[PDB]
Amino acid sequence: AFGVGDDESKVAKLTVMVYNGEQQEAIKSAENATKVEDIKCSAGQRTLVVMANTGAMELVGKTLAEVKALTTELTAENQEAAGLIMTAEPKTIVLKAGKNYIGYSGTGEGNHIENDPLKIKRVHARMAFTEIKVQMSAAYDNIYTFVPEKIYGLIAKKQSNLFGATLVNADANYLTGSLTTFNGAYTPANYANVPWLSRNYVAPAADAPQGFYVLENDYSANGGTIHPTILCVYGKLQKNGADLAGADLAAAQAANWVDAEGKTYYPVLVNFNSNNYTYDSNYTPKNKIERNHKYDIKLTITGPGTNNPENPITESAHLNVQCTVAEWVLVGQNATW
Amino acid sequence: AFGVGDDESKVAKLTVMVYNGEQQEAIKSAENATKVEDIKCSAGQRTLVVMANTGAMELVGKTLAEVKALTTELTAENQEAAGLIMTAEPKTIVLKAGKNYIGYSGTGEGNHIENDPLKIKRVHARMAFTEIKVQMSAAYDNIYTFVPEKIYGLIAKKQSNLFGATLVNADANYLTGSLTTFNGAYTPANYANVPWLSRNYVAPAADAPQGFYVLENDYSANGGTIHPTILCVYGKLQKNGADLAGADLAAAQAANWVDAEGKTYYPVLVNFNSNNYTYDSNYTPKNKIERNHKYDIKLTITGPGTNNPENPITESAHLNVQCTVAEWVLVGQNATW
Amino acid sequence: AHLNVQCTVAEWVLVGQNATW
Amino acid sequence: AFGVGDDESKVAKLTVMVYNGEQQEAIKSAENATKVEDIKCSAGQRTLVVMANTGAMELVGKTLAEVKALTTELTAENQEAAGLIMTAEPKTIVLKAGKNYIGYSGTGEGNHIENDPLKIKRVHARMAFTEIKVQMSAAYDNIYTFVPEKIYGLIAKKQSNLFGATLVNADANYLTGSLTTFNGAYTPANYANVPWLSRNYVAPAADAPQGFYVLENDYSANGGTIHPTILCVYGKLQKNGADLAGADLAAAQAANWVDAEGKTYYPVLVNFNSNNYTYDSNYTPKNKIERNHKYDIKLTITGPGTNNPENPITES
Repeated sequence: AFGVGDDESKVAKLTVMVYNGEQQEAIKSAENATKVEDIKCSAGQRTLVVMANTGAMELVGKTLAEVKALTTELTAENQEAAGLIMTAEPKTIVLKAGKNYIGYSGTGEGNHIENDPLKIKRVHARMAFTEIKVQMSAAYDNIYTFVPEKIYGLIAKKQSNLFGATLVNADANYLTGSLTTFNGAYTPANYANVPWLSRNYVAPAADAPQGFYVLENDYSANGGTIHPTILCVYGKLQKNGADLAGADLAAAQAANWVDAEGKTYYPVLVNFNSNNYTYDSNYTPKNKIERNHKYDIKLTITGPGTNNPENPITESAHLNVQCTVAEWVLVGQNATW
Repeated sequence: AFGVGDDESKVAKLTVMVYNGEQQEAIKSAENATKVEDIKCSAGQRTLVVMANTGAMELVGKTLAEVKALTTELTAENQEAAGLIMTAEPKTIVLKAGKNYIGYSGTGEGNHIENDPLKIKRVHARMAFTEIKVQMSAAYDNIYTFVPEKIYGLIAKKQSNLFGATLVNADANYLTGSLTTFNGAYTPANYANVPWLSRNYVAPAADAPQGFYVLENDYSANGGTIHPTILCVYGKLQKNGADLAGADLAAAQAANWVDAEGKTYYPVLVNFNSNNYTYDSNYTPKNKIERNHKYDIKLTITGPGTNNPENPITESAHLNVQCTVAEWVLVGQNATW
Repeated sequence: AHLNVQCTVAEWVLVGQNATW
Repeated sequence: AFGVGDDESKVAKLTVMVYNGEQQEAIKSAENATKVEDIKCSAGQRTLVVMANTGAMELVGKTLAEVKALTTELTAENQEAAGLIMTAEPKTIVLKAGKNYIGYSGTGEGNHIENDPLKIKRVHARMAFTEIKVQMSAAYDNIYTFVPEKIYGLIAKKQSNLFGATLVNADANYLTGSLTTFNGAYTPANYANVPWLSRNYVAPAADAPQGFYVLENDYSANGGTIHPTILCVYGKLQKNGADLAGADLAAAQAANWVDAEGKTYYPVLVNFNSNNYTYDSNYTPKNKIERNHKYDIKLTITGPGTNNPENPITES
């Protein structure tokens, strides 16, 4: 149940809280709907927060700053598209005496504060493949062939904030569906082999695309190390129809392609702005990942893969040649008999 | 004797007197019965007045002009239903010379003058609690708990008239059984502490209530300032079982909830026509307090109270929120490797 | 001329007030 | 088309490939031109190789250690200037991510690899006659008279390498444009006849020469036995105007001039440093056939010739 569009937008527990300034005054949560009916409170200047799909969390009696600094982390139950926490910003509305309501402009008595319906954005981020097609270059045609096995994502962050402009917090506790043993320049600090982020390869396309849900991350720096949330493919690499064994594992390992079993990796740094990547619809790429974005990618397989998929990517270029023919050398050997 | 049915309607002295125009003619008082025997007087056009349960107060010598402007002030002895001043209206009767009386038509000889027995209102007005049940809301359930100590009422007036159409005059000498230091909007000038209106908390039910006897006051003017008579409950407020201290005691007082010790107020001000109160038997609320009325009130405790009970009250308000979900921001990325 | 007056007493009116906070 | 300068130097196929150590990274070939314009690869440390006129030769997939040991042979196509392999040594360039070009430097954007256009050497060599004028000595004036018939060459080598410095390898499969009947001090063991190294004699001059393309072969040892490359003419030897027969031919066999048919040879050694030869433009001669050289020879007949052209020569 990864991605249908219906389950991506489905509230299950809407919760509205009204404060009078740093103190909990009114709170009443409704379930499996989107209309709230009886939030009784005082009048005057109040602050209005609204959350959805929060699950079983302590929310009674908590103050303003504690609900503004709540943290969630992704579970096993997020990859089946459930428990997607949503959020609007605080907006400090004002209230009249009799009966106030917001949105659905011009229905009954009382008074309307805001005419348009209130918007709530998500907090997750979907990344997925769409196309996986192979096209070997001139230097490997009908020699090396690829078959895919696993599709696991690599450097997914653990936890993030829930309210504000950006969503970052200094808790580097990233999660990984790989061995977490090899270590490139995209350095593993303190990982965890977690059996969620690992799916078997079944039919990637434009309908039901295989992928994962990750939280907000930032790697838009210029110097120092970064931790890009890459997404990779993994599987066996065959040589002219047969499996790689015997007298070619040692030949391949010096070129840094294939692991000791016969497998190889294929990483894609989603939203990274390198020379291998292009973008459609006039999108200048920013070097982070932000909430409410459908990062779907189409890659092309040219040549074999690589070991150590957290190594830095190699950028492409082009060449062209022009040469001249040399001159002869004369001697002129005159002989006599 | 705070009201049994007999200790509050029992005449201790029924003074009755006559007038032939601007000067007295006769007076004779009888005790512990509703009758008088041997008034003697002339015949012709007269004017009859009758007061009851006056007690120690001079009433001889004065004229018709001075008796229509007598003022009484409530004393400390009026809390055991002793000293309830009961009076009537002048009724300009004529008088035949032989023998005539007023009351009990169909008993003796002579001629009756008024057929029904003459009726007498009082001037006081009782206000009392009946049910102080507590039901915390959802936002403070199993967090705050309330226990009452004191019951005192605050802005009762001091003196009034005794005859005429209305009974309220122009005077400001108010009384209060509280700490009376703080100022608010409903705060008149020159009123000080009096230690009569203060009691313990003794199990208030539909039988044997707790309250006071207060006089008349008008606060029906729309603009400007007003001074209504309020009644309050004052008590401790324990946060999660133990005594209130710690980080909350400097946090609750910013919300204007609890005073500088750990105690909370609960005011309710009689006959106001606000959003906060309901009534019954289809009784419209006037904005005053009149004679011969009993005010039994029934509050519930929802949440904490506020300090400074002479502030204007905050009208309640309901709410309805409808929220919609924003859509994805679809980015596209094609990749080469 | 003489006089006898025999008065009665009048009961209150009940005004109930259901309040909330 | 033996020597025009147009057909002698014309790239009928270019082929450019580039490695990253022991594996193939990129490969592309243009045709009938000298420009491959769209090489796509990665960046980093690479090694560049470029070949010309390889023909139908398998170059995809093969590693660097196998490319650096390729061989070739001379063909019948090689004697009319068609199928001349042309290569250069690897030169380990380093690439940049933007755009890199080699040749026509200083004209476009990006950066330059190197300034000059790249040079490609041929692998073959040429040996050819240019002037076969005949002036007999005093002891044969108006007695013997020579006329030529054939032009073939003798001890060309079959195979070689394609990369290195001295691209001669240890093998022995030599070719010959004549008989295997005489066995002098020059004839090697494995030996063969190949009937394309032989034209028929026509009018050599300052232009329109006659000769053969050839590969490279080392015979510079002092002691032991060598195998030098010999070119020759081969023709009748008349006596006093008529054809030679009678009881003089059996008197001519004892001096080993003329064989049983009536003909004689004229062997000449290319680049030999003997007393009988001479040179010009102050050139010391080396005892090997090296790459990309043009050996024009003009000889003067003085006296008759000899049998056994694979015998050692007798200096003056």
